[PDB]
This record gives sequence, structure tokens and C-alpha cells, in this order.
Amino acid sequence: TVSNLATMATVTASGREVSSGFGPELAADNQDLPDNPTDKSVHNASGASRWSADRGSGPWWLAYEFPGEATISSVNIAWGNTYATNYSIQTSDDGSNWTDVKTGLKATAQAQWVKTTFDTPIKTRHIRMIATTKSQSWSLSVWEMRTMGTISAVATDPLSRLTPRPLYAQSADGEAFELKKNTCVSVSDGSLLPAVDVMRDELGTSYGLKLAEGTNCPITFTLDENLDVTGHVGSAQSITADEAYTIVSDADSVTVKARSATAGIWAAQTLLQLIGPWTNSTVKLADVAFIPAVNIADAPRYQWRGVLVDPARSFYPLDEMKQMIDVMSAYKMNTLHLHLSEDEGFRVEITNDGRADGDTTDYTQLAIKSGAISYQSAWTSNWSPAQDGRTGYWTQSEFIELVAYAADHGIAIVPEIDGPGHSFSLLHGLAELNTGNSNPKPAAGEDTPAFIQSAQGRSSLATDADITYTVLGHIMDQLDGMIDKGIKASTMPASELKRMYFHLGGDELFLSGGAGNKTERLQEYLGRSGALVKERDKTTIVWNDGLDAVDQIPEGSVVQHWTGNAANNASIQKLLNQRNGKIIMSPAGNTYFPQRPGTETTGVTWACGACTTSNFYQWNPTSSAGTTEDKVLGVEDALWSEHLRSLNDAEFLMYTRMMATAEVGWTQQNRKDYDNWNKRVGDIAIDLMNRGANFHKATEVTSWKGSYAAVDAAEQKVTDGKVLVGRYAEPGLTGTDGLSFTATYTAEGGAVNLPVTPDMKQTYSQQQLKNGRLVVNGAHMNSIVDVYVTLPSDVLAADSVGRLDVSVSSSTYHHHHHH
Ligand SMILES: CC(=O)N[C@@H]1[C@@H](O)[C@H](O)[C@@H](COS(=O)(=O)O)O[C@@H]1O
Ligand SMILES: CC(=O)N[C@@H]1[C@@H](O)[C@H](O)[C@@H](COS(=O)(=O)O)O[C@H]1O
Ligand SMILES: [Ca+2]
Repeated sequence: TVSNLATMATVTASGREVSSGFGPELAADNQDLPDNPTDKSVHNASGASRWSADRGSGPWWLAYEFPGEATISSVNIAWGNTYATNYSIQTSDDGSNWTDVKTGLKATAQAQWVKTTFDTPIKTRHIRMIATTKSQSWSLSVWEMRTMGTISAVATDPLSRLTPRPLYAQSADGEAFELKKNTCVSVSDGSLLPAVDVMRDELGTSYGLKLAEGTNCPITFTLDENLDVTGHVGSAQSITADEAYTIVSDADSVTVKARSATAGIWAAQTLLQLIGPWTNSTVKLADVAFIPAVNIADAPRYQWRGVLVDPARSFYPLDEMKQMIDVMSAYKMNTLHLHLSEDEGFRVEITNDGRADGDTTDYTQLAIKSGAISYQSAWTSNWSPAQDGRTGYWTQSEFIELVAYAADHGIAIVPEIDGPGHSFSLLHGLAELNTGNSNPKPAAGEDTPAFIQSAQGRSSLATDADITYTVLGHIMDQLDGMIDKGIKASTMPASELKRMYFHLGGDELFLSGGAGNKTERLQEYLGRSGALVKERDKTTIVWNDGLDAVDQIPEGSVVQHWTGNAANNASIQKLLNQRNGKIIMSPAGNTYFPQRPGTETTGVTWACGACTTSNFYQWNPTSSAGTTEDKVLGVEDALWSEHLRSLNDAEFLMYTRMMATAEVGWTQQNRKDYDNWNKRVGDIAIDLMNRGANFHKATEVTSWKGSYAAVDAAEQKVTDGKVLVGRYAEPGLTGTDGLSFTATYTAEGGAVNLPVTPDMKQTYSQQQLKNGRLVVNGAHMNSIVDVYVTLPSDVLAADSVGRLDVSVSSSTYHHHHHH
């Protein structure tokens, strides 16, 4: 049973002919046409039951906001004496962003019903008719827009933005908490100050909040090592309780409980998602920030939620690593796996401080010599950039700073020094490692092997030589010392942030050829190296193609799975079932960022053809591992850098797929829904535009949206009458001509027109090729649009008193703002 829901709708329109009658609400009054509806005395009787639109060039639109989710079967429009010769019907969840549901619609006569049927009824809070052309110069005329269906009186979900989707989240009673400039925060413990710092780092700029630590503040964080959310853990669910938090908020208070300092940062990240996708605004906004009234209880499914970054192929400066850490933290990733060494580079300084007794190795050569090499474009015959990998390395100071910044965002460092293959940078850097069964050998009269194409994929450390293990042990000791110093600088607890794991690699030894004995080499090397990790009170990690040494690595070692089917891999099952091992899941087709994210893009094709947000989301790491939940540590994305030369190009591949892995890492298997995640991507993107982070504008994402935010003009420079009053963020804009801006000013008493200048520094571009090779930074997002107005002299010269109105319209967006 359907009804005309027009009669319960809140009705808006592009405009109206006259202020006094023919209002848009007269399309929504469920009245049959009067007798003789085309007669002018009937169509133009002052009380005629019809909308008469604004004039001008259009488009002209009529929008219904339902008090609930409407399930709409059909729209039947009774057109008046001026009818739409071309129109569409669009839907909106938010009332501002519109999506086509029926296009190519036409009326063909006066006083004509045009019925548009949805064979599958559509569920929507908003619907509108938008018309581009009409039958006469007169105002478009609508007697009736009947929207036939049923309605469910469900309120908007103030928690709909959250990613990852929490364990438990429900709206609470009453108004939102309004954040004020001097709103203070109380913590139970100093280790929670980093969580408040994360909030202040965004909100200080975007909303001018001090968020000072105070006493008896209305926002509190409490560390409770016994926090229990198991009430919300169902028999088919599984959590890591150490990262549990709760939030309980109302109009007067925001109360956070955290099981760990790390969980306090997760709580802060949740609060920043609730405040909305403008918290990283580089400019003070005019709107106040609100935390809606909520009850949240949250913890992750998996304890290990990571990103591998490979600076070894192409270096990433410290400031770029910080921008990665910011977004990793924003999605509750807790692990930064650094692939520090490769055939093509070594990216951290190792000193001669604290060497073992008898060790006179000169470690300073390693960064000096092997920092200076990188992936060679000339050794590629493909679409890889013409530019070689970036060279360089983090100094110990910068590496300690990297550790501290990661820790202050809830992220631990997991170092990898790959061997015995993928190790040419070590041989190239340290004369002393060129001994025993190492490969390749230095040319006659040389103390280190030449960085030439024939070395690549043919490297082996000397698995038979004591110096190999001396060197590895020193590098482990140096990394540990730097990690300890960075955690100390962060103030986060070492018990939380010092990840007692070391990644030995073990992958693809002699992939391109080399000296043979592949298996006997893995077994000797990973046996002795594993013993180094164990004696340092750590758990060994190896890639799955190093489990040739499953029996020689320590009991309880971890496999990082990337290649083939883990569930059928005998050596993985042996580790997990016979050697109390655990698994980190990085199957290439679900987690490898170089795998091209769309069929329109240029990139690696082998794992999926294109591994999209669907491939990154729609998998279950435990069933992919073919093991039990208890044996799965979690997941890591991989950013391999053979082809990456910039943070912009890395972020193209990382985002938004990384936010799918974040949900796989955190969200319960039975709470995952790819369509629900997909709907959340639009605001994920508005926040990335505010951060200045790049992202692939994937075709399978269907929530790309615009968002208008008013700017606090009091903090903006006026130049020759021109001042920034608004920003408009929409991924994919190639220019501003699709957008119509209008602004008016009213001093109390007075509305005058302000001419608007929209200004977008950069346009959207997909990847660019030159001579068959990707151009570095070819794919880049458009800028947020700056919305300037030019003030008249009387307004320019007035003191501080008035109301600014700004309206933005496109075929897919409409918003009117006032302050
Ligand atoms: C205020 C008022 O009466 N305005 C009406 C309009 O709404 C109408 O669209 C127009 C043409 O009417 S038609 O019947 O010839 O198309 O005539 C009058 O201008
Ligand atoms: C463990 C591991 O992945 N080892 C190697 C990495 O040295 C390589 O860099 C990466 C490329 O990823 S791809 O570009 O997505 O194929 O894949 C594997 O070849
Ligand atoms: Ca009517």
C-alpha cells in the first residue's frame, strides 16, 4: 500500500515567481487538478494549487525532504501551462548532494501527468525534480509532484561517518556537545595527553580550539586497564581488548574511557570523525564544532593493522612519512612496517656506537654508500617513471623523530632488514660483508660489488660467515636504541609502543638467478638470524617464501603471507599448527598498493588485473589464512616503491583502499558491509582534500560528494575589497564553471549582491604518460574551491552587525548557507 508522501515532506525549490502565492508547497498538497486546468483564469487564479518557479536561466528544481527514509515506487508530476521539456529525478541522503535516478524525462503538453516508475523502489530521505529546459519563457508550472511510497520514521544517524565501523554505536538523548575556544580536557594520566594533542593539532586551526589540559573539564579521558566492552562482543565476534575504548556524550559532557594510551588516540580519532570532515581545515571555519550525543563501545578485531612502506626503492623524507602516519592513525592503523633495506637502497644511518667486543666493522659506510643508490628507471622496459628512485636516508635524529611521531599517533615501528636475498644494499655498503658464500662478488681489486643491473635479484649475504650475524645484530641493536629514544620522546608507554617483533624478510632469494643452494642458504641464515631476534626478546617475522626455514626459525615465529593461497600452503599450516606460529595477512590481491586500483589506471596487473576497493574490502583474513582466529595477528597493506617517486603518487595508490584495509583490520566480520563502507568514502575524501592528501578517484565508489564550509572572514585578509568567506570541496572538478555561486550581505535594517570569485588552484587529473612512462605527480586531486566575495565600499569600511548568505548550485549539489 503506497501513498503520496508529498503531504509530509519539507518542500524547497530553486525559487518562486511571486512571494504571495504559487509556492512550492502547492505541488505537495495532494490536490487533483481543478476543472479546465489550462484556462488562464484557472491556471492563474491567485490561489491555484501549483508551484510557479523562479525565472532566469535555470535549472529549476523542487525538492522534498521526508521525515524518515521514504521507499518510493513512482513519481507522478502534473505539469502546468509551462512544462519541462527536459528534466531528471535525483535522490539525496544529506539534502545537498544529488544523484541521478531517472534522466531524459520530458513533458509534452500542458496539464499533463508524467509518471516515472522505479521497478525497484528506491530508499531515500530526499528527492527532487530538476528541469534544464521548459516549453515557454514563463515560470515553470507544477500542479502536483506526487512521490508514491512508504515511509520509515528513522532519524538521521549521527554516527554514519565512522570508519572503521565500531563494535557498538548508538545515538544518545539530547543536543550535541558544543566545543568552545576555552573548552578544556581532563586526563586521568599523562599518557593520554598525546590523544588530546591529536585533537588540538586539527581543531586549533579549523575551529580555533585551545583544548588545554585542565581540571574538572567537561571532556575527560580516563585510562582504565580493566575496561570491559565484552557486553557488546557476540558469540560470533572477537576483539583485542587492549585497544578498547568507550565514549558517552551529551550536551554537557564527553566521557572517554581507554584500556590503553593507544585506545585514547583511537577515541580521539573517533571524536574527530564525529565532529566531521572539515576538522583538518587549514583555515578557521565560521561554524562551531559539535560532538553529537552518543554511546560507543569499540575495540578492534585484529591486534596488527599495518602499512608496509618501502623507502628502500625510493626514499621518503621524514615530513612525507609524517603525512602517511597522520592518515594511518586517522583510520586506527597501529603498525608502520619499514622495509629499510633492498637490492637498491639502505635508508637509515647506522653508527659505530655500541658495537660488540671485537667488531671493528665501519657501519657509517652503509648509509653513505647505499643511501646514494636507488631503483634505476634504465633497468626497466615499461611504464615506470623516467626518474630513478629518490636517494637519501633518515639520519639517526630523523629516525628517532619518525619513531616519536608514529608513537604520538598510536603507531609502532616494525623494522625489516631483508635477507638473505634482497640484500645487495648491505653488500654494496659494507666491504666486511663481502666474504664466504656472499653473491655477487666485488670485481678484482674492489672491496664492494658494483651497483649494476646484473646484481639485481642475484644478491645473497654470506650465510656461512660470522660477520653477517655480527652486522645484523649491530643493526638490530641500533634500531632498538633509536626506537627506545623515539618512544621516550613521545611520552607513550614503551609497554604499548615498543613492538617486540623483528622482520628478517627471507623473500625471493635468487629470483633472477644467483649461486644456488637456495634452501640450504635460507635454513642456515634464518636459523642464525632468528636466534639474534630471540636473544633480543623478540618474535621473528618472515615472508611466506622463506618458510623453507620453518623448522630453523624459533618456535612461535610469524609468517607474513603475500604469495599464493595460505589455506593450502603446507609450510604455513606447519608453522601455525606444529610450531605455535601466527600469521600476518598481506595477500597481494587484497593488500598490495602497486596493484592498479582501476582498469583506467597504469600500474601492476598480475594479482587482480585491477585490485579495487572491492578486492581490498571483500575478504576475511582468518578464512583466507585457512586457520583459527587466535592464530591471525592481522593485516598489512604494502607500499612498494619500484615506481613511486613522490608522496602524491604514493597517496594515489594508498587511498582510499587503505581505509578498506583499516575496516578489515578493525571491524567485526559480521559488521562488514562493502556498500555501507562505499557510502562512507565521500566524506573520507573531503577530509583527505582538507589534509592535502592525494587519492585515486575510483569509478566503483558511488559516494563522491561536494561539501560547502563557511570560513571565519574575521580571520581572513581583505585585499581590494576581496575576502574568503567559504570553501567548496568536491573530488574530480576540472574547473568551477559547473558551479553557480551567489552571495548577499544584509546589515541589520538592510540584502545587497556580493560578486563571487570562485578560485581553485589546481584541477583534477588522472595519471599522465610521456613517452610511454608515467609522469611523476601526473595524477593529482583538484583543490578545495576558495569562495571569495568583493565587498562594496560601505561594507568594506563598516565596523563589527550583519548576515552573509552564500548559495552554491550545480546539477549534483545545492546548498544555501547563512551566518
Ligand atoms: C502572477 C501570475 O498570475 N503569473 C502568471 C504565471 O504564473 C503564468 O506562468 C503566466 C503564463 O500563464 S499561461 O497560462 O499563459 O501559461 O501568466 C502569469 O504571468
Ligand atoms: C614480499 C614481497 O612482496 N617481495 C617482493 C617485493 O620485493 C616487491 O617490491 C613487491 C612488488 O609488489 S607489486 O608491485 O605489487 O607486485 O612484490 C614482491 O615482488
Ligand atoms: Ca497542487
